[PDB]
Amino acid sequence: SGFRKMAFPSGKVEGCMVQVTCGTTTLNGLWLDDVVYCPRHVICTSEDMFNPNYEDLLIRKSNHNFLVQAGNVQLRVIGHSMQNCVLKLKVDTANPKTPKYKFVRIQPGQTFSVLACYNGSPSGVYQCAMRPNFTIKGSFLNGSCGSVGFNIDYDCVSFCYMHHMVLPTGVHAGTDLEGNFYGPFVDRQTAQAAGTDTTITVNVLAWLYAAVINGDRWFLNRFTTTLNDFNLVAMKYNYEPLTQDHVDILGPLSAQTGIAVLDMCASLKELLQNGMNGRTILGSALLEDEFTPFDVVRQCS
Amino acid sequence: GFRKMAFPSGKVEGCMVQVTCGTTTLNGLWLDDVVYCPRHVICTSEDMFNPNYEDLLIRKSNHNFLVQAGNVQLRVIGHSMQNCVLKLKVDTANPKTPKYKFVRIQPGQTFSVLACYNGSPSGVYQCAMRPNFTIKGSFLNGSCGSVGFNIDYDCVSFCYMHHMVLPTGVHAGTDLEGNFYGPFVDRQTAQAAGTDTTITVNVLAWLYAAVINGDRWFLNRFTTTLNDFNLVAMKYNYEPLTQDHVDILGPLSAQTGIAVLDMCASLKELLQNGMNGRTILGSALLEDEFTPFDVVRQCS
Ligand SMILES: Cn1cnc(Cn2c(=O)nc(Nc3cc4cn(C)nc4cc3Cl)n(Cc3cc(F)c(F)cc3F)c2=O)n1
Ligand SMILES: Cn1cnc(Cn2c(=O)nc(Nc3cc4cn(C)nc4cc3Cl)n(Cc3cc(F)c(F)cc3F)c2=O)n1
Ligand SMILES: [Cl-]
Ligand SMILES: [Cl-]
Ligand SMILES: [Mg+2]
Ligand SMILES: [Mg+2]
Repeated sequence: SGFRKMAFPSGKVEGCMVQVTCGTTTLNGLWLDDVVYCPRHVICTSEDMFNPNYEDLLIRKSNHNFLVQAGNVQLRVIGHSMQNCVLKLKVDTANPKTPKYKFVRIQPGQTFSVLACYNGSPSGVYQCAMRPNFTIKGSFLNGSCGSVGFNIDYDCVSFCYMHHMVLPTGVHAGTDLEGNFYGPFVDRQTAQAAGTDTTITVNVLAWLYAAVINGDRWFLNRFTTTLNDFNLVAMKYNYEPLTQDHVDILGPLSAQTGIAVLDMCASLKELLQNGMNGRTILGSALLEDEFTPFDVVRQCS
Repeated sequence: GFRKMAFPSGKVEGCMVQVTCGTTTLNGLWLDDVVYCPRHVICTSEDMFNPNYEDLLIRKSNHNFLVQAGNVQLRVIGHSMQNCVLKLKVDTANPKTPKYKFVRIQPGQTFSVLACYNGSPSGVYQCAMRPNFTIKGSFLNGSCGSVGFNIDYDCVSFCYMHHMVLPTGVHAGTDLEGNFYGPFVDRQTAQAAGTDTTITVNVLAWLYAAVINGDRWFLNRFTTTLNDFNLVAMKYNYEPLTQDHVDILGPLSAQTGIAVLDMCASLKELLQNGMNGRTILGSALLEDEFTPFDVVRQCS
C-alpha cells in the first residue's frame, strides 16, 4: 500500500565516501579496495577552473599533493592516474567496507539513487532518473562534486553516476565511473546549457500502472490504441516513443492489473490532450516519469 | 531543484534484525544489547483479530523469541513489554550502534523511513506525520517493525515504528516507547483515521521556498492575525498553525524579510481566490510535505 519515490539503502556506499583535497580545492571521492575515484576537477585552482589543461595539470602533481581523509583519518596516496574525467588515486590501505560492486553506464530513462555528500560526509539520499537530455534533476549544493549515483542488485552495488557540476537551469551534469560525461558537457567552469528535454513515456505508463494498483483509476477508459498511433501523439507532446521492448517490459504490470499496455496508452493519450481537469494521480498534478517499470514492480512486490 | 531527500540510511541499516515467534515474523531494531519490535509478533494467526497481550506474553519465555541479524542468531536473555513495543535483551551489544535517542514527533514533521522485509532493508524514503496521525507511506506485507528516523549530525533520532495498514491504505505506528500515534490499537481490525487536513506550516515553508527562488507573484501587502488565519484555515480543511510552527518559520521569515503573518495573508488570499491558472515552483498544487527545516536543509 502507498507509493513513494524510494531510493536504495545507502549504507553500502556511505562506507566508501571520503574527502579529496588538492591545494585549496576539495570534493568527495569514492574509496573502493585501494583506489579512490573522484572528479579530476579537484586538481584545478581558481585560475585553472575556467579552461583547464588537465593533462599538464596532472603531470605537475605528485602523490604528496593529494590529501585523502576517511573520517578523521588520512590515507596515503601512493599513485595517481587519470581516466577521462575521473581521477584515480591509489592508497596504501584497502577499504575494509568495500561492497561487491561494478561500474555501469546507464541509459536515458533509467533511475538510480544519489548519495549527496559534502566534504566526504553523506548528507542525503534520493532517487533520480537520467533525463533524455542527459542531465539529472538532482538536489545538490556547493561541495557536492564527487557524489555518486548507484543501484543495488541483491548484494552488488552498480555505480553509474559521479556528480560534477550544476547547469544554469538548475539541473546537473556528471559522468559514469569511467569518466565519460553523460551528454555534451565538459568539466570546465563555464555556463553550459542542455538540449531540450523530453518525457520518459515508458516510465509514465509504469507510474499509471502504479496508480491503478493503489486504487487510483479515474483516468482509465474503455479504449485501446495502436503503438504507432500512440507514438504519433506522444512525439507531438515531446514524449519519448514507446518501443516494443517497452511494451514487453511493462508486461508484469499489465498482467498484474489486467490492463493491456495499449489500453493504458489510450488513457495517457487522453491525459495529454485533455489534461487532468483539476484531478490528481497519486497525489500529483503532473505526470511522473522518474519511475521505471522495474521500480514499480520492485515497490509493488 | 527540489527533491524529497531522505537521510542516509546506513546508521539504521546496521541495526535492523528479524524477530520471529513461532511462524509470526517481523522486523526489529537492535541498539546496544536490546532489540525493539512490535508486540504483535507474539500473536498467532487466530490471535491477531483480538489479542490478549498480557495472556500471550505470560506464556512466552526468552527461548520462544528468534532474533536474527542476517543469518546470525542473537540469543534472547530477557524480555519486557512497554506499551505496544516488545523489548528483548540479547547477549550481544550491537557494535554498529550509533549515537541515538528516542523522540515522539509532532503532527506535520517529516522523517526518513527505512523499509525492511525479513530484517533486510529494501528502500528509504521521506514522509510526514499527517495531522490525523497516519503516514502516507509505502509498505508491503512483512514491513511491520520498520522504523522512521531523523539524523542530526551524528545522532539518530528514532521517531516511528511501523505497525499496520489502515483500510484507506495509509499507515499507523508507534514511537519507540510503544505509544501509538493517533487513536489506533494494535489489532487486526479495520480502523478508520480522522479526516486528514493540509499541513499549513509546510505549505508556508514551500511558499517561502518559492520566494527564495524568485517566485513571488502571490505576495500581497496585507497581514493578518494568527487567530483570524487559523479560523479561516479550518474552513478550507487546513491545519491550524501552532506557536511551534510560527517559531520554525522564523529563519525563512528572516531570510526573505517577509513576516510570518504577512505570508499567512498571502496564503489566505490563495485559498479564497485560487491560483487563477498560475503555478508556484512550477506546480499547480501546494506541497505540504516539505518542512521549514527541509527547505533550510536543501536550500543552503
Ligand atoms: C551549487 N552546486 C550544485 N552542484 C554543485 C557541484 N559543484 C561543486 O560542488 N563544486 C564545484 N566547483 C568547485 C569549487 C571549489 C572551491 N573549492 C575550494 N573547492 C572546490 C571544488 C569544486 Cl569541484 N562546481 C563547479 C564545477 C565543478 C566541476 F567538477 C566542473 F568540471 C566544472 C564546474 F564548473 C560544482 O558544480 N554546486
Ligand atoms: C500490506 N501492508 C502494508 N503494511 C503492512 C504492515 N503489516 C505487516 O507487515 N504485517 C501485518 N501482520 C502480520 C502478519 C503476519 C504473518 N506472519 C507469518 N507473520 C506476520 C506478522 C505480522 Cl506483523 N500487518 C497487520 C497488522 C500488524 C500489526 F502490527 C497490528 F497491530 C495489526 C495488524 F492488523 C501489517 O499491517 N502490510
Ligand atoms: Cl562553454
Ligand atoms: Cl497575532
Ligand atoms: Mg483504455
Ligand atoms: Mg501578505
